[PDB]
Amino acid sequence: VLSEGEWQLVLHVWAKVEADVAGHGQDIHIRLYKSHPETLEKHDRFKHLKTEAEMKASEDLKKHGVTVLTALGAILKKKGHHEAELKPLAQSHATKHKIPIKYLEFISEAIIHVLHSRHPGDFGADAQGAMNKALELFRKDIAAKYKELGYQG
Ligand code: HEM
Repeated sequence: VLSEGEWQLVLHVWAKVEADVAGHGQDIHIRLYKSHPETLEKHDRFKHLKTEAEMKASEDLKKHGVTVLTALGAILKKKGHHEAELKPLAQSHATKHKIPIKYLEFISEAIIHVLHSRHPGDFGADAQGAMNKALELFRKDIAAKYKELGYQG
């Protein structure tokens, strides 16, 4: 659905994410929890992290962010051909964690915010539009997998 040029813009900025996955992941989660506080309630082990410095120093949160972004990067590198990578994520997020698609919108907003904050010269309007399209495709396809598992979130 994305053009090849759009995928190239997505993967160009993703290579910059991969220079510091941990740091990008922490900034994305800090942004997510600040912008949309309801999302932190899904994480029991992160609730005692009350300040930004605590969140940055938390190995548990840091490792979680790398897990999250690694999964997302592997999906993005498939350029839409991602059923195999996407199914297990849908399974856990639909049936165990119970993450509504709206929360996937919230973290998508945080990803775009952090990428622009860190890489404005590599993340202008066309690259933002390409990343938005890629994350829209991800959210569309994961919502279809949610429903196949019986989850309407
Ligand atoms: C880009 C979107 C996301 C990706 C790629 C992603 C990926 C992952 C991965 C790979 C795991 C570990 C294996 C698993 O349990 O599935 C995970 C765990 C988890 N995710 Fe997500 N996730 C995303 C968004 C979210 C959002 C928005 C929330 C909640 C607001 C969330 C909540 C959780 C929870 C609660 C766990 C279990 C963490 C633990 O106990 O250590 N995820 N996620």
